[PDB]
Amino acid sequence: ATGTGLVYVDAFTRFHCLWDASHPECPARVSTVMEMLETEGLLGRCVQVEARAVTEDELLLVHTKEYVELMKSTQNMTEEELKTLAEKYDSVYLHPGFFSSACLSVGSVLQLVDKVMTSQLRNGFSINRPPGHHAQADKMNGFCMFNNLAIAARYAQKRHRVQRVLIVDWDVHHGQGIQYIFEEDPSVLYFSVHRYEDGSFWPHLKESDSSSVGSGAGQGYNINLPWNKVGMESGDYITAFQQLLLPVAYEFQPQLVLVAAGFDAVIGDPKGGMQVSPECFSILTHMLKGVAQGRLVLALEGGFNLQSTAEGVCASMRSLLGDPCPHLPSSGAPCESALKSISKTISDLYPFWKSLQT
Ligand SMILES: CC(C)[C@H](C(=O)Nc1ccc(C(=O)NO)cc1)c1ccccc1
Ligand SMILES: [K+]
Ligand SMILES: [K+]
Ligand SMILES: [Zn+2]
Repeated sequence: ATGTGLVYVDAFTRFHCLWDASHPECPARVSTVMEMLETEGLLGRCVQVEARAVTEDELLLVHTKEYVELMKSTQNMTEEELKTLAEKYDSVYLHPGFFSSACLSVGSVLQLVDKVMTSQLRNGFSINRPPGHHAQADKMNGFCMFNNLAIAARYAQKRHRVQRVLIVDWDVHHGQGIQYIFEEDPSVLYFSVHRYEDGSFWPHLKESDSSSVGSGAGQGYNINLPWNKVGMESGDYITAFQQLLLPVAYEFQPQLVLVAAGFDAVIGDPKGGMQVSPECFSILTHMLKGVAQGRLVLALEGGFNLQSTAEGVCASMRSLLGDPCPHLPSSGAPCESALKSISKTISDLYPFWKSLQT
């Protein structure tokens, strides 16, 4: 009942980019994570949880029938057909095994949701690829086919009858797919901190700015924290969690926390441009264990430096397992640019959250 679940299957390595041997979204991402968890002795301290394939009905909580059908058909396509389809999307490749792996990727999160919601485990982490947070109702995007966490959130609500789910997205990119899916939904609060640079950084969306707060019944339930300078450090992230995310999370009172656990903000990532120490993720994970009775499930999103991502996963896992948090060399003092972004997000969200008022 107190344990930490871990899901990993070899199927997560069984797809890769057929037309770019240097593609950064590659099978080594997950095998290096598993190898470091093993050598650090963390893997043996976790409860191994089996994966499962998502069902059509589960996919349809988020995705359209037509899109599911098209994705299913990719398993029978030629390489030329896969490339022609992949090129209709932004930042996507395809592979004959992609669909099968994507179904296990979603299902791995659902397995952990089952165990955590029924108190069989305290928390858990799926070491999954493909990632999910960019995937949309009817299209692939950003190396994602299905939106793992969006499905998991609606599954927790439908199956386990959870009323409120908090999704925390600390990947360096905006999870616009999650934002879109829950745009009008007050039962799922989406928080994303991401590099933005006034739209210069991918995916270059105006909707990634803090003015996008959700709409209709969902007004106030979408919170974007855009960084407009590179080089953010641990103290910038800790400060954002302390000033903005935690006060709102406690007011929202979620019954489950899902984390889009990308590690492309870690020092050394080839694209993220940030300078967050892997150890920072021990602290960020610890800061999220205080809501939802500690019912916390992390799922791997991005992170392209094999060592940096593995270290970030290990740091998060140490906190899931209850190990005392490391001391951070860096002082938790944020930079001026981070404070500017945090204050602006608070300004945009204050009408909706009593915890964000004076
Ligand atoms: C051209 C560049 C802007 C583009 C890109 O970087 N996309 C991108 C999308 C999602 C993630 C992610 O999942 N991060 O966690 C990471 C990167 C790209 C496209 C094709 C091959 C390489 C790179
Ligand atoms: K993010
Ligand atoms: K929402
Ligand atoms: Zn990313």
